[PDB]
Amino acid sequence: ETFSDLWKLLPENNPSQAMDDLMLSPDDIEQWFCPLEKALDVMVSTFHKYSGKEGDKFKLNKSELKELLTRELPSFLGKRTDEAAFQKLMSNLDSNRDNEVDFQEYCVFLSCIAMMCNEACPLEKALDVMVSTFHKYSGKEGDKFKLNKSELKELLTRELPSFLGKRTDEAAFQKLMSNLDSNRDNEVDFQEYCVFLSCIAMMCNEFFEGFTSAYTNFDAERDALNIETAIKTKGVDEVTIVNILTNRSNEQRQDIAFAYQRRTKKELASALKSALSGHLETVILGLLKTPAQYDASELKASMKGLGTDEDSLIEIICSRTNQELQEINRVYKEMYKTDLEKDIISDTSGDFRKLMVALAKGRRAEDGSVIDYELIDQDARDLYDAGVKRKGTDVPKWISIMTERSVPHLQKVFDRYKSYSPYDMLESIRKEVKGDLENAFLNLVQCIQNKPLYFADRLYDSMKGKGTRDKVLIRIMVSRSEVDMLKIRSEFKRKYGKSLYYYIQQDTKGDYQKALLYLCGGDD
Ligand SMILES: [Ca+2]
Ligand SMILES: [Ca+2]
Ligand SMILES: [Ca+2]
Ligand SMILES: [Ca+2]
Ligand SMILES: [Ca+2]
Ligand SMILES: [Ca+2]
Ligand SMILES: [Ca+2]
Ligand SMILES: [Ca+2]
Ligand SMILES: [Ca+2]
Ligand SMILES: [Ca+2]
Repeated sequence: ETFSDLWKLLPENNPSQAMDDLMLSPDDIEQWFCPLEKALDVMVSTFHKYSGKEGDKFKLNKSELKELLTRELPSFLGKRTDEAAFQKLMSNLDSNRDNEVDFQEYCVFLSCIAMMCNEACPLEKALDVMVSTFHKYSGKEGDKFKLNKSELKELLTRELPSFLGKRTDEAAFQKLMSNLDSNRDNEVDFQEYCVFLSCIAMMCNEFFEGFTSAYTNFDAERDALNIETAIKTKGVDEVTIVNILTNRSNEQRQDIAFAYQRRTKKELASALKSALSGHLETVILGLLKTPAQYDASELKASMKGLGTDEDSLIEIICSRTNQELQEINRVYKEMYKTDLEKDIISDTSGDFRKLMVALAKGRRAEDGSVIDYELIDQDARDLYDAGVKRKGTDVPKWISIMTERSVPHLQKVFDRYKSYSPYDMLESIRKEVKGDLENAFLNLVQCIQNKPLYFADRLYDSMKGKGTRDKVLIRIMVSRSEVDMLKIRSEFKRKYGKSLYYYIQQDTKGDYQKALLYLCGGDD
């Protein structure tokens, strides 16, 4: 019973030392292809098991860290989860202030937990193993539970043997003993033990991180070969195609497509299109397309035809950011030899055309450091004066203020608008506009206020009725699996009482269900 003393007990966190003190040949560890070594491997792999789910593959976001704490660290229970004290713990783990926990502060956190208890399940087991290994030698010769130089040498020899080079002249061993002797007591305290384990883990990470990031046994040629045999089997092994494809990053899928094409001179996309059936074909082909390529193809689909798919166009042009939109524009010009803006102008008209065009330019101001309070208030009052206060609506003013301002500024703008208008921004949109413009504005504002909640809503909408709107469900499951899918699951389960996993289960069956569930990631 102690989560209440977990966001606080974490001191001033203060690799050079790792590879400098007792350097191990970079060629030695690169030509490099035991309970404590198993524990270190578990500690290092658990981090990447979550850091690579979304965004930066090497740092944890709040969602990823919450998932990790919940899955791998149920040892502490208390009042289940929280949101203020957990935010405090996330901010105390963030020594860099990048709003993300990287591997170094993750190691700081693990060291702090280990010092605490020094008085799934894998990682808890690794912590118990660290404590047990340290105190088996500490409580031997010399001070009780204080590593004496002799017992330190024994523990370093027959507990972590892999990291010791082939030759360990007594001079280098004593040099390492001295380097470890930070507190200058001639022995080793449990804190020095934890800092040494942190240095080893960070070395292992630098090996993993950067190059040879296939340390997760990722071989693109192996996957290409397995899926080629899965195509070339009786009735097609769709299970293996899914199990593999839908469990690699978009980049890993690019590498696998390249490997397949080099091995068979047939593009993986074409092979799986000619060898796949229906919605599973749609999921897989969307998963093969790179993000920008997928989005550009979806925009084209929504526009290419007699009419227009307002809903999908709206979703994509209102949920994509400036960088995403620039990449999408250029990929569009490549793929279809025409500008996305040109097709947007040719397929829509009026204020809806204006709003779509404006948003698609990806020229929204970037999130600034200063809060422009006077501008927040001026913009809220301008929105009120142009919409609810008057007869009619000044659509150009709304367009300007909602496409050009940043997102946090606009969130403040909306909370201020709530101070002048009795109807909030969504309600005011419903009251002042109609049709495609109204739907676009509702989407834009939902994206500006809470994008994971927005996608959780679109998913509930796709799955609540008779059957499914597989197009939308699939596009959200594909496009948000490596971005904010964890927060999407969080909001979905907050609002609708059941996990997105559960609604996927209930609405789709078969291998298509399994592909969607994999892209989901798990329950809740
Ligand atoms: Ca991440
Ligand atoms: Ca950080
Ligand atoms: Ca001792
Ligand atoms: Ca010392
Ligand atoms: Ca089959
Ligand atoms: Ca087909
Ligand atoms: Ca059209
Ligand atoms: Ca239409
Ligand atoms: Ca009006
Ligand atoms: Ca349904």
